[PDB]
Amino acid sequence: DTCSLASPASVCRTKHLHLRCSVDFTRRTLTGTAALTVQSQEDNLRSLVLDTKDLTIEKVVINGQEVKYALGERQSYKGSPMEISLPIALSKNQEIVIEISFETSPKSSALQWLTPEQTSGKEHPYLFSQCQAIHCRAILPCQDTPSVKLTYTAEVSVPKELVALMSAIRDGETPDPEDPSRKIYKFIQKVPIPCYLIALVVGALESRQIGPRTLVWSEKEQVEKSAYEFSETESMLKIAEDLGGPYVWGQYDLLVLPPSFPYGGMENPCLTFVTPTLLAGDKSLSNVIAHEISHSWTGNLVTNKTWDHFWLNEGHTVYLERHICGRLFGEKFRHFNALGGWGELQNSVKTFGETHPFTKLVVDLTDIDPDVAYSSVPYEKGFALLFYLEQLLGGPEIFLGFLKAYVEKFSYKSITTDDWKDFLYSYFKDKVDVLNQVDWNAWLYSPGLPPIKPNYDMTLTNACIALSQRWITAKEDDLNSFNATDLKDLSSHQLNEFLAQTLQRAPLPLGHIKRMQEVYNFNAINNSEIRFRWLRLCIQSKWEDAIPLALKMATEQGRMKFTRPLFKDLAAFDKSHDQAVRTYQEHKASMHPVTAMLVGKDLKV
Ligand SMILES: O[C@@H](c1ccncc1)c1ccc(OCCN2CCCC2)cc1
Ligand SMILES: [Yb+3]
Ligand SMILES: [Zn+2]
Repeated sequence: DTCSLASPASVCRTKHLHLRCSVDFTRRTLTGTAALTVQSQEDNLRSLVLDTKDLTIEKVVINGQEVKYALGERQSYKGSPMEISLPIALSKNQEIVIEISFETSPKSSALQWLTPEQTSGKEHPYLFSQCQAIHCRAILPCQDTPSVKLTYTAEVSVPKELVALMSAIRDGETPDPEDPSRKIYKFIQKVPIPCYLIALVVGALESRQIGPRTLVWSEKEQVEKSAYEFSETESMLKIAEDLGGPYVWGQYDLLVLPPSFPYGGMENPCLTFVTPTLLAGDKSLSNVIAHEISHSWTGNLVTNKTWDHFWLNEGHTVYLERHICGRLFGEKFRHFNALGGWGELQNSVKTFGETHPFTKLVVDLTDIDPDVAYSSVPYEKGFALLFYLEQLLGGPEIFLGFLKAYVEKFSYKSITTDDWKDFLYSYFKDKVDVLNQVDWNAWLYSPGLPPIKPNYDMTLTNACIALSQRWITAKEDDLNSFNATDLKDLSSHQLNEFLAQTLQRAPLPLGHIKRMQEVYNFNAINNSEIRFRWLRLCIQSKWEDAIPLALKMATEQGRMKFTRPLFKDLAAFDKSHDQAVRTYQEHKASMHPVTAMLVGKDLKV
């Protein structure tokens, strides 16, 4: 694992973590002990190395004594390696507990600390983590590689008026014996997980039950809205369980974060984190819930061995997500979404450039920060491979037979693309002549669009294309012919696909865009997906009225899918360039650390 400085799994394995920590909002630090139960995989083992990043190590204790350790030079985004000298050589399979006293930095890339004013309630601060891909090392010392899976337990001391939650089953709460102004919250995760799945939130959280195994959590002011938006959650889990086999994690809770959470969702086990930008009022963005739910099998049970194999997580998850959505809403909607994602894949390839290395399915992340490499490619190129294979190998019933057999086979494991491919050939041994027609080298290792486009039903897409082609080919004397009734029979999804289609040909003339606002009033739409693509189209077609609206969206929430391109677009428009740069600088300190970093790079600031 070229993203990790720890001793590899072939040397030693973390089996368990017991975390005892206290969250200090005054110093913005988390402080305490990580006791790692580590098993040797080698004879005569006398040292091992752990990932850290911006941690302050106080001491390391094994068998009740302090032992020697050293921190190496920082290696950029990877952090500094921590070599621990064991007091007695270990034989193969011997296990020991190593206790590390540490403290985090305020600038931990895994954490965002928010003041009272950056929250809903305006009285309490809030903390949330995000470990994927390699940020767990910025919280505690660990072997920070998805190739190692451990169970864990934790005890978290917090201001007594706040709530701690983790990616684990809640195991109780009591006053802190060391400090009566504090509560300790307790947690257990009995299913082995890669460390990137470790998660913590502390804040003034409330919950409402929305299904037999699902509570939503958020601040008070978001709970009622959230409960309604995600009400299809149980029914999606049932479908996910029919497709993937038993849900093994006990609880499936949802946390809805403050608006700076950088992602649509993060499949932390027992507690999926989501963006508030999902709250569209009508459940239209629930594909993201189905995506997070699918990860309970693809990602969380079968895990990528290293980040070069991320597509394994994402493509199988999009593949299952799209199935859940097609069960709920029909096979033509499955194809509709499948086809739009091919649209998103053309976008990403066009941006990076068709020969760019980040456009490969399997990437080499050796000296690359995974946060810089992250995009739609592993999701959409991964999904396009599986949809192609589905159509090659006999259809969805046949291919879902394989996905379920693949999950069973590799549950509680971390695997490579070769692992996936050997199993695909084993499973379809009677269809190997067909599998040998796939150009594996191109599909897996080459840049750009896949060598083959799957067959997609167009039924629901057609109206979207038709309307978009009318706008694009319209001349000034055609603009009168447009009318609100054009949108009459389009769902929010089709309206969003109309804008995505139109956006692919942007800029349009400014008079067209103005007319579009005149007849359709897209400014009134608060659906974050739609509003996003509409502001993009407006800025790219050089409408100045749209600058304040685009600046406002870019900074009122922080989902990088929306914030990054809105800032990029505003920077590339000469009228808003200076203001874009200025607005970033003014917001930078209060932004998510990873978000700040990428937007900063994006703007060349
Ligand atoms: O493995 C990297 C990659 C591989 C292949 N192509 C591109 C990138 C990668 C980069 C960033 C990640 O960060 C994860 C942040 N997320 C949390 C929820 C959604 C994504 C996770 C993985
Ligand atoms: Yb004309
Ligand atoms: Zn995902």
